[PDB]
Order: sequence, then C-alpha cells, then structure tokens
Amino acid sequence: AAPFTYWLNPEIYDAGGLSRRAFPEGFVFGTAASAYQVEGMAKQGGRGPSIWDAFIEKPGTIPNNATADVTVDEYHRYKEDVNIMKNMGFDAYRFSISWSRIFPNGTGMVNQEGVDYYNRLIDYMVKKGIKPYANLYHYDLPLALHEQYLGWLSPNIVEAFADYADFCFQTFGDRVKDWFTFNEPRCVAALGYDNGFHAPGRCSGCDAGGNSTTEPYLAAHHLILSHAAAVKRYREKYQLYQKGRIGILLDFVWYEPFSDSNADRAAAQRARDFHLGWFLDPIIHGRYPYSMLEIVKDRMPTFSDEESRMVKDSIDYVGINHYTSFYMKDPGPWNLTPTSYQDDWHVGFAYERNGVPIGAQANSYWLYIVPWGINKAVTYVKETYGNPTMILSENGMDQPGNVSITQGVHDTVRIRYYRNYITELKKAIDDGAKVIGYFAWSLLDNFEWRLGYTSRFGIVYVDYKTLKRYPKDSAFWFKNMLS
Ligand SMILES: OC[C@@H]1[C@@H](O)[C@H](O)[C@@H](O)c2[nH]cc[n+]21
Repeated sequence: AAPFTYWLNPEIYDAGGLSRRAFPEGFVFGTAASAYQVEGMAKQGGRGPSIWDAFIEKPGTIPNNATADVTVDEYHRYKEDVNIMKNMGFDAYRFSISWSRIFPNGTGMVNQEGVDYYNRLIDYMVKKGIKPYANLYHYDLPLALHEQYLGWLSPNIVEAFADYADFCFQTFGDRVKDWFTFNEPRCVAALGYDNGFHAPGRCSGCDAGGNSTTEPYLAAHHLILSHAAAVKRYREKYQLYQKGRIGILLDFVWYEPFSDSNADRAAAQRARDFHLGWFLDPIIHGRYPYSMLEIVKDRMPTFSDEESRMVKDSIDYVGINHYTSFYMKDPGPWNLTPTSYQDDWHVGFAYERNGVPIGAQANSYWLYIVPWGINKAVTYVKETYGNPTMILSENGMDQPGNVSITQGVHDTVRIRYYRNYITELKKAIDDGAKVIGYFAWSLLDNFEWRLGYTSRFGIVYVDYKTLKRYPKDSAFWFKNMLS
C-alpha cells in the first residue's frame, strides 16, 4: 500500500486514562459480529436460504446489488480473524450461529457441514484463548419457516426456535458458556414488519404486503415467547452441567428530554418504553409497559399466566447494544387512528438544541456521536431494573464505504468515539452499574444490511477486491489501551 498507510497516528497512544485496571476484575473486552455479515458461503456448505437471501434478490435492495454471498469470507479466513483479535488484546468474540446453516429448512434435517464449521470456529477461539459468546439469531430466519407460516408472525415459531436453541446448547455448550438468544428483537420486529426496511420487508404500504398496526406486535410477542422457551431448555437441561449463562441483546437508543417540562420528560419515558421496555419489562417484570398496553390496546397480544412466568427472569444478564441518543419532545395532541408501531410512540425527535447539534453524525443516517448517552442509558437500566448484570454488547461507528486503504486506516474519529464512549461507560460503572463486559462492533468492515458495503464499521479495514485485512489506527488504540 501507499506510504501514508504507515504514518504512525499519535492518537493511538492517548488512552484517555483508560486501562484494564480502570475496570472491574475479570471485565471482558471483545468484538462482535454476525453470521450473515461476515461468514459468506451464503449459498454453499449446506446452508439453506434465509429471508435475507430472498430479500436481497429484489433489484435495488442493496446498493450496487451487492450481496453477502462472500462478504469478508470469515468461513475460510477465521484463523486470521481470531489471530487479529488475540493480537489486538481482546478477551472475547461475540459471533452468531446461522439457523439455516444448521437447519437448512429451519426444522428437521441437521446440516452436519454447518455444525462442523462452528465447531472449527469455536475450537480455534478456545485454542487461542478467546472467549466464545454465541448469539443464536441475527436477522437470519430460515426462508422455509417464513414460507410455511410467515415466521415470527406465527405461534408455531416458538417451539421451532426452542428446538434449534436446544440443539445448539447440546452441541456447542461444552465450550460455549455465554449465550444470547436474540440480537435486537426490537429491530427484527420493527424493521421487518413495521417499515419493511429489513427482511422480510413487510409493512402497510409494502410490496410484500403487511400491516404496520399489528404485525410488529405479533412478531415481538413471538420473539419474547421464543426467547423464554429457549431459556427454559437451557435452564432445565443444560445450565447446571455446562455452567454457562444466557441473556438477550437489546438495542437502546438514549432518549433525552428536549426540555424540563412534564410533557417532554414523559415523551422520553414513553420512547424508552416502546424501544426497550417492550422487551425488558416482560423479562424483568413478566408484563408489558403500561404505556404500550394503554396506547396499543387490542393490537398487542397478552401473556397467559404460564407464559408470564416463563418469560419473567428468563436471563442471567442483559446485553445492551448502544450507539446513539436523541432529544425527545411532546409532539402535541395524538391521533387516534392506528398507523404504525413507530407512530404509536407519539413523540417528536429532535437532533439539536439551541442551534447546537446533539452530536456529529457518523456515516449511517441514524448514528449521532453522543458519548454521554452511553452513561445515561446504562444508569437508566441500573435504576429501572434492579441493577441487573449487564454487558455493553455493541458500540461503534462507521466511515463511508468508498475510501481507499490508505485513508481508511486512519480512523481517528473512531478512536475519539471509543475513548469517549468507553470513558462514559467507566463512569456509570464507577457509580454502581453492574457491567461485566464491553464489545465493539465490529472487528472487520462487513456487509451492512441495507447499506451494503457503503458503510464501514470495522476496526480492521477490508479490501473487498482482495479480502486482505488492514488494522485501522483504532485497532492499535485498543491494543495499547488493553495492555
Ligand atoms: O449498524 C451497525 C450494527 C449492525 O451491523 C449490527 O448487525 C446490529 O446488531 C446493529 N444494531 C445497531 C447497530 N448495528
């Protein structure tokens, strides 16, 4: 590469006073990824198609009709990837297992070739001293199940998921001691079924059809039951023998009141309710948020008594995926007519106060750089939910995809991002938050869902022509801070 690639960035060596000794004994630092975003071999090695394979087929879905058939090809270059992880000082890797790579049809026939891949992967991490954190679901429902009964929209999914979970616990649990059932069921439900932005692209006006007033609530409900059903398998059959732990990964945008009024304060709490409460209130309290029940009414399913008991306390810890924050305003008087889950929040978003933007915007349209947001979010979870064990399970930011190696590696904006967010995380911990780990999204630039390869989130740059890896300055910033 060009000489400027090798300029030594002084920011690499400013850890902002952070080290392992600024965190609890045993605190875990890792990176996070997902099966579809990094594996490749989408249509090979036995893997049956998922909803994203079909979704991607519609022209104009991914920019430049790009695909994840290869992406960064972690399927073949996992040893290199794990080696970078170890060399940069990380303790852990949160990956996901692909459901349809294990069960090409979602239920029934096991794909032994898929099982073999995950065994290779996990065994290699253990060999190198990287702790495996396995996530069971990251947007990749087997297409068959969507075809049979529309996947998350059917109560049939619950036992289908629990069986897949069961198999994974049986198969991988001798060395995986850290499980998550779902990555961000709120996005699975909202992007899948409210605005159709993600697979299977259902919504009120969408080509695929759908109903934004009802389907996201149906989906969310079945995701919760599926989580609880899977955890029940874990607890009853595996937990006391494998001695591991199981949680869920929940996204949480911080919602800050725009002003001190009762109205704006209530708006911010209302947003938290619909964004996080939706899943965390059932799991901690066995019930939905009050605001949701009153606003959404008949459109929300209800839990039976049995269901409520299965759902309550169905985690050993909660993963919080946190990136960004917004101001929240009371939007005036509310219609009235059901329109969508997002509309049901009855809030106004604001991105600046007194001419000052809440923060700089990263590449992604939704990502505003607001480090103090991570402190408020974690503290809120501490105060609202009885100080549960937490993992800060995703955090990072993106550069535009169209940049050269030479430019891509000097990501001092990302160094600032981490220094500042990790610093604000430390404060919330120092103040009592029971956070036991932190994971950066992501090790490698990868397939960014609807943004394709126009968004680079990695701390390692990937040349998509050659699949060669180039650690960015931020990787070295971690390496330095972690020793
Ligand atoms: O947008 C960057 C990343 C995605 O790539 C991940 O798959 C997803 O877990 C997520 N949630 C919030 C931000 N992100």
